[PDB]
This record gives sequence, C-alpha cells and structure tokens, in this order.
Amino acid sequence: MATETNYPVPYRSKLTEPFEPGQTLIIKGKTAEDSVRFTINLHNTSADFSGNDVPLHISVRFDEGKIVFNTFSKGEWGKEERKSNPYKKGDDIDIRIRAHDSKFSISVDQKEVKEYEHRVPLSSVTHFSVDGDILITYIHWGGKYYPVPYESGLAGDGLAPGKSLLIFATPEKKGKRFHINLLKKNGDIALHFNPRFDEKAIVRNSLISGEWGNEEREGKNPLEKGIGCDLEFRNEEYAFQIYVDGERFATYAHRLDPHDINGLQIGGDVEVTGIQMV
Repeated sequence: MATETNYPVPYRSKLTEPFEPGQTLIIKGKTAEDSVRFTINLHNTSADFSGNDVPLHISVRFDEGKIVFNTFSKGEWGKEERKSNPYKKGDDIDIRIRAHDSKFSISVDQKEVKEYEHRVPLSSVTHFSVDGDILITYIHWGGKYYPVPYESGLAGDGLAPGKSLLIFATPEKKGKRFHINLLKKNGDIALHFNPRFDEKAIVRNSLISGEWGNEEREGKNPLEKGIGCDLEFRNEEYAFQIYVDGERFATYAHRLDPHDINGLQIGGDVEVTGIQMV
C-alpha cells in the first residue's frame, strides 16, 4: 500500500494528443529486493479498454534478467524481442521511450539500448500504463525534434526567479563541447553553461557588453558523451542553482539582474530532446 503521493500502480494515464515522432515518455522509479518485474505499456482506446491494442509493451524482468518488447494487435500478442536487463534487483530504474516515424528508441539509464520498429500505427498510442513491482517516482512526456543550433524567446515571464528551465539533452558521442545561453533582451548572457569534454570541465560565465567575465569551472562534470542528461537551471534569489541528472552541480551568483531573462540559445555537439519551463 505505497503512498498514493507518487504515481500509484497500476498507473493509467491518457495522452492529450497521440504520441508523435520526436516526443519522449520518461518513467523513473524504485524497485525492491523482492520485485520480480514491472511493465510499461503504450495503450490504445480512448474508451478505456484495459488490454485492447498495445503498440508497445515493455517488460523488465529480474527473474529472467531480460527486458521484453512485444505488440498486442488484432487481439493477439506478437513475437517477442529481447534485450539484456541491466537489471539491479532493487535500486532505481530510468526508462525513456522516444517515438520516431519508423520506430521507438528506448533508453535505459539514458543509454540507448533498443530500437523497436513500429508494427502497428504509432498514432494508435493514446494512453500508457505502468504496473508491477515498482514504486513510480517520476513520469513525463513531451519534447520534440529541436533543431540545434537552437534559439528562441522564453514565453513572457522568461526564466524569472522562482522558476526553473529544464533541458533534456544528449551530448554527441564524438562531440567535444556544447553550450547553453540564458540571455537578456540586449544580447547580454546572464549565464553561459559550456560543458567541455576536452577540458573535462564545465565552464560557466556571463557576457556583459560584449566582454566575457570571470570563468567559473572545475567540478564533477558528471556528463558523458552519448549518454542523455537532465539539465536544470533554477533561477533563485541570489544565484542560479544548476542541477545535472538530479544532483546540484553548481551555484552561480547573479552577475546580471535576474528578471527579463527571456532568451535561450543552445549550440555545439549536442542533441536536444526536451525543453520545459517550470
């Protein structure tokens, strides 16, 4: 009888619109030493049909040590496709499903481990459910195919104090570095976040009147080439709180007045899959 606070299993959710290419479904949670398996299903039937048509069925098994993928259509399960389960009976799981026009790309712990070709229409995916021996801690879907270099304004309030900008990205396998700029109307950059793999460091700096300031670097640099990451920039009272994959990576004293930060740029050797302002 886990706390209904988190996502109670069985967890049944309905998408706003059908799952589109470029969108990602993220499922995070915890398992116990007694968990045998849990499932993730991309369902159909807006009329709520528990087990009607299932474009993609994911079964991670600690008893079999494998992750199973299959499709249910025309009232029948099809042929299974298997992959090794980086298992870990007990401890956190991070599974992400990204839709593309010819298949689903599934990543475990932000590492691409499976390409599942569509067998039935992706557009039939109108729901998703999670069940089994798992304690769901986080679920989220969205994103799109973001072109990089990327550049856009931020809604209206922009990244104002008390708000946080979440960016899901994947540094390129053969990339050297990439950057993210949080700018102001005149072109000044309140925050330049520049992961440089060749320097094994993440450079943070500000561009004021065309002149770069003092470089703040050195730190864990928890990023890895080819491995997806969750970047979060929380604009607080005295400084930006920079989170990387759940943990605070650094703090950056405001050098420019917060407020009016409504410019965003992303460049370098990186793939961007999600951007949300909370």
